[PDB]
Order: sequence, then structure tokens, then C-alpha cells
Amino acid sequence: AGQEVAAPATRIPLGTKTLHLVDASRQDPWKPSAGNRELMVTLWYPSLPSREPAAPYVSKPLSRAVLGNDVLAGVRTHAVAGARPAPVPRPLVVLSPGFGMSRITLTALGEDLASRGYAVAAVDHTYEAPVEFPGGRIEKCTLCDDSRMDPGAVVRNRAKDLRFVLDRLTGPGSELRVDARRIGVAGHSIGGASAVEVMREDRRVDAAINLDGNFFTEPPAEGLNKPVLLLGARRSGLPEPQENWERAWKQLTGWKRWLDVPAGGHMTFTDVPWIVDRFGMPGQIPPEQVEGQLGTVSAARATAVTRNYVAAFFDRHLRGRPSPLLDRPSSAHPEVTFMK
Repeated sequence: AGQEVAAPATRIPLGTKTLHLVDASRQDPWKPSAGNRELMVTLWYPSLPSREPAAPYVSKPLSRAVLGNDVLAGVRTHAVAGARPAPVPRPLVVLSPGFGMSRITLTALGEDLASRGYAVAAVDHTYEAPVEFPGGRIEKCTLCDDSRMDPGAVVRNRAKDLRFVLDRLTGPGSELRVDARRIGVAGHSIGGASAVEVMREDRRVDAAINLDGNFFTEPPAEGLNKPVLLLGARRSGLPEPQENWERAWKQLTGWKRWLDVPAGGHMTFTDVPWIVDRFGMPGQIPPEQVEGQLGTVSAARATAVTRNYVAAFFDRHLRGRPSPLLDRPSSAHPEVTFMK
């Protein structure tokens, strides 16, 4: 193949580690018979140079579980497994995927943020996606098959997942030393609502991005005065999602922006456009769903818009860097509109 994830913003060397974390303070909320809440996490970070080849996107078994076949195992990333971290502890961005979707689907965003100088942690929430644990154990999205799934509950328990990841990563003998003074959280769809929710619950979190997830939990009565970017797809012409973000907008009382990608899809903010366009089986997404999930924004543009607007948000709030992308239309990104 020689096929790779989209080229990251810079050429600094990147490392990656995968962590199996077990939160022994909580029983698993969805499958308590399995015992404690465990999480798989992927780290991406500025590293020292390595001559080792870069890690694969995914194993053969997890590619089968995610896509239906092993093709994505042939795709390489740009981060070297186990590389020694660069010297200065870096600001942390924690990432959470869409419901039913693997954390690997935020690899292009994660690597790009790492190449811009962030420590990045993408988090899988067990039984809410296919997830690979040590010893080849693959757990399935068992909640995907349940009409009794409450999305508010998912958000509340994901808030607890992410607070625990912060405890591990900011704590003594963290596997990666990070600058705990500067913490951002972003997520896709329900992970995006979860990103805002954990910021609401956790003082350590400084700024949050919701990439196109409806809110499912009731707001705080006084409001949330920390920085939030709402970045959606097709909400200019979807009444119920727009209304949902209209309700959320009035209870955001600090720095805030609401951006839309009218011709994009729900999956524009992930690796899925690139996965489907380059490696999709015929009908990978049913013909009728393509408008809603991908729209017309190409894999390249989906990846670049997401990276550039996510980085601009975190650079603004964590690294003291301005960006005109956050304040007015960009002729380099005609796909992006301002809703407020």
C-alpha cells in the first residue's frame, strides 16, 4: 500500500502509547457483571527522533470489527509506538469519539494536535464501541443493541470516564508527563456533549469543543462560563438539532462560538470520510444516509477543516495564540459558516 493517515501540520517526531486503565472506584455502568470500569486510551505526543517504523492505524482483528474487513491494518500513522517523549511537559487535549465508534476514528485529529505540540489522549468507552484490550480481547458495542440506552446517562458516565483519565494522566507515575495547567477536551457527537459535560463537572478542564453532538443532560442553572466551541454539520437546515443547540447556547455564559458546515455530514469531524472514500465496501454507508453522514465535503477538506478549527480553538485558550478562524469567515475554508 504505502497508504497513510493525512499528513499532520508539522514534521516533528511523534510517539504513541496505548494504555489499559482500570477505574477500581466504579463498577461498569452497562455490564456490572464484568466488574470495574476499564478504559483503553491512545496517547499521541511530541517525541524524540526514532528510526523505528510508525505504528499501524489498527490491528487486523479490530479493523474487522470496525469496518467489516482487515484493510485498515495496512494503513500507517506517523507516530512511533513507545518513542521517548520530547523534553517539556505539553498541554493535554483529551478526545472522545461518537457513540458506537472507535477512538481510532479520531487518529488524524489526534496526530495533528500532537504535531502542533500537544499531548493528546483519545479515550474508548467500553461497551460503547468495539474496543481491543491487552491479550487480544475484543469487547463489542453491547449498548448499540439496546433500545433501553439513555443518552443522558452515557454523557454523565462518560464525564466520569474522562475525569478518571485526567487523574491518571496528571498524576504521579503517569505514563506521559503533561502540563496539567492547560487541559482541553473535545469530542465527536456524544463524546462532544461529554467533553462539555466533564468541563462543567471538572475544574481542571479549561476549554471544550463539541463536534456535532446534541446535548442530552440538563444545563447548570447559573450556566457554564468556560470556553466552548460548538462545531456542527447541516444544522443551518436541520430544525431539531439547531433547536437543541439554541437551548444550549443560552446557558453558555462565557467565551463561545457556534460554527456550522452546512454541506458537511455528521461524520465530517472524524476519520470516517477518509475511511469510506478510500477503503469503503460498496454501500458501506447506505445511499440515503450519505447526505446526512458525509455531505459533499471531501475526505481531505473534512480532515483539514476539523484540524484547523480544533487547533485554532485550543491555541486560543491554552497557548495564547489568536486565530481569525474563530471570529469571522475564512476564504481558505468556504465550507464554514457562523451561526452566531
